[PDB]
Amino acid sequence: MDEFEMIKRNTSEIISEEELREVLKKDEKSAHIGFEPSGKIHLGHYLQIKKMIDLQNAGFDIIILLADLCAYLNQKGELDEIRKIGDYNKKVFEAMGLKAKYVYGSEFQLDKDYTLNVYRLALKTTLKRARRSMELIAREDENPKVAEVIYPIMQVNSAHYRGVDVAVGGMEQRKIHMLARELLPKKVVCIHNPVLTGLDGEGKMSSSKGNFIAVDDSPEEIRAKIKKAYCPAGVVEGNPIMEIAKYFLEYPLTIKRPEKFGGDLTVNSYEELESLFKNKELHPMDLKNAVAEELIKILEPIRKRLLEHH
Amino acid sequence: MDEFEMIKRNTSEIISEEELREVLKKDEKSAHIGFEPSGKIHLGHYLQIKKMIDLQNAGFDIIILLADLCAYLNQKGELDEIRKIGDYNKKVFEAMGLKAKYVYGSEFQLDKDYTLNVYRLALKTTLKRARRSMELIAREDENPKVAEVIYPIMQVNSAHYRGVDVAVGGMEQRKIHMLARELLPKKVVCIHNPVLTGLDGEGKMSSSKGNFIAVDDSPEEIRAKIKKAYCPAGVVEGNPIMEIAKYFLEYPLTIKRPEKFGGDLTVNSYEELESLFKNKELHPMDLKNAVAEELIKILEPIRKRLLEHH
Ligand code: NA
Ligand code: NA
Repeated sequence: MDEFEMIKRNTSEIISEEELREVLKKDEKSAHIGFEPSGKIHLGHYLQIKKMIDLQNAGFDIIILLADLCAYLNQKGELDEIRKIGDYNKKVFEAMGLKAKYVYGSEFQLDKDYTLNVYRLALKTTLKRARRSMELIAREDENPKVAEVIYPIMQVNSAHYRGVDVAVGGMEQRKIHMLARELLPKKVVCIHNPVLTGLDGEGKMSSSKGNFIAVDDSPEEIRAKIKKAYCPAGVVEGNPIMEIAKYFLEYPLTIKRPEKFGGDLTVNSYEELESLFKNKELHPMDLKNAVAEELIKILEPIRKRLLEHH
Repeated sequence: MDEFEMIKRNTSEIISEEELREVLKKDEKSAHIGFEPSGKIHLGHYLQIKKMIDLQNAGFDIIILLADLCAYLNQKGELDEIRKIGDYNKKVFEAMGLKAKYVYGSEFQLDKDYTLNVYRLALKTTLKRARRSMELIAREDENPKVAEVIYPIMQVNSAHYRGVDVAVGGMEQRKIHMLARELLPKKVVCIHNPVLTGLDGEGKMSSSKGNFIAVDDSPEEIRAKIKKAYCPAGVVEGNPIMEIAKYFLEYPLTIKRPEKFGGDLTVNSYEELESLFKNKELHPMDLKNAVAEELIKILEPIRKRLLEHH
């Protein structure tokens, strides 16, 4: 498997593929991603950190941006409280076995040089484009603040200031990244990860929506979450359980079933799993049971590293 | 005449009068006003500098903000070009006989402390309120930039940062100042000057509209400007010539007329002038002639100080 294909695997898009080609040649190449500090670290975070680990294994230096100032602008509270949580997030990522450097946005986002460029970019950025870029990101507010249109230009300027080759983020970030590619002199290669569906299937997974599995959820908690989860027979799209199977499980996957229901099933790939499920040849209870047990195993080392802190 | 009434004279409003009362008590009191550097300095500028001179005579320390960064945000060009013009504006104000300290916005508007508060204020400032505050200020643009909503919070933060007691500006600034009074812990007393009508009477006077008399216009230029100016018999409102008489001329004013047209008229106050003109008892040609000659005299020392530079 290519380093390219290893990097491309399970991404929603690379902007652009030929551009990524060029970067892979280099000895020195860097990639960063920003995270607003979150009270719980969930599968969504995990998916992205897994992609950063991919990049690290292809020889990228990795920078995690602990986005205290962006979180501040996106109404997550006071900065000092925001930074404390960022520190906790850092520990979780390390328990994920990521080898990276961690930087707080505010370490550089208030330098005079950075600020001056925020204002330069603000002259090039229409209010309509700025608001369009925040539709999937901004905290819901009946009375949108000026902060909301400041956010995207912070994210763009940061890509510029730190001189990174590759920016990684969820699909919700794509309009900001297209703005960055258009407004900056050096085009940053953008890799976008899919946004996981929440457990009830009604929206995207989100640490503010209570529709996630956190990486340190107890095994009984994990089982109950999955048991309740949206998962219609034959329905793959918008199905969070199938998403967990696609994004986190390793194959071949043995699905344990009673003999009376067809006995143990061994699936060699996710594509084969998808066809079984679509054919209504694998029942949601059996899929749920396996995903839950295998996910528990996957997240075990992470929970244990966090638990040993006491 | 009160110091209060001397300060109040020819202002559109004081926010608020009782607040200004309190400030006048102090030994140390400061007032500032910001100017976007302008290629020509006109009667509009002059009116405001005259009001600053009023404040200076009531014992205020005066600060002129050479607003290079605001001008930068309001699409007036590159900063280095903006600052050069600011320097020229400074010289014109000194030739007006103003005794003040002059500061460039950018001397302090990129400090880390200032910037951080711009972001704090941006969290309190709705996009709708911010755009409403810029309706009379923003350079026309079919595609409004994020810079436009950054401007009002710069102006608000500057009032905060420099700790000024009194902010002065034209009426067009009033929504920004109300925002400042609501968002800041210390309420700044705001004094608003009327906005002069352009010479053709079709809009407000403005150095980008070519409807002004500049303080250093030649006497023949001044006469031709006035001769062409909008000035209907009996019509006071929106009449720039009457505005010049109200705001710049001293009384008693002798209006010279041929004997065949009623001979020389001596008016003791602007209110008396207004009633003469409304009654169609003073013809626009005679009013124009006098305003032009007296304005020429008024602006003479200013033109001469600038001319001696060569
Ligand atoms: Na090498
Ligand atoms: Na004293």
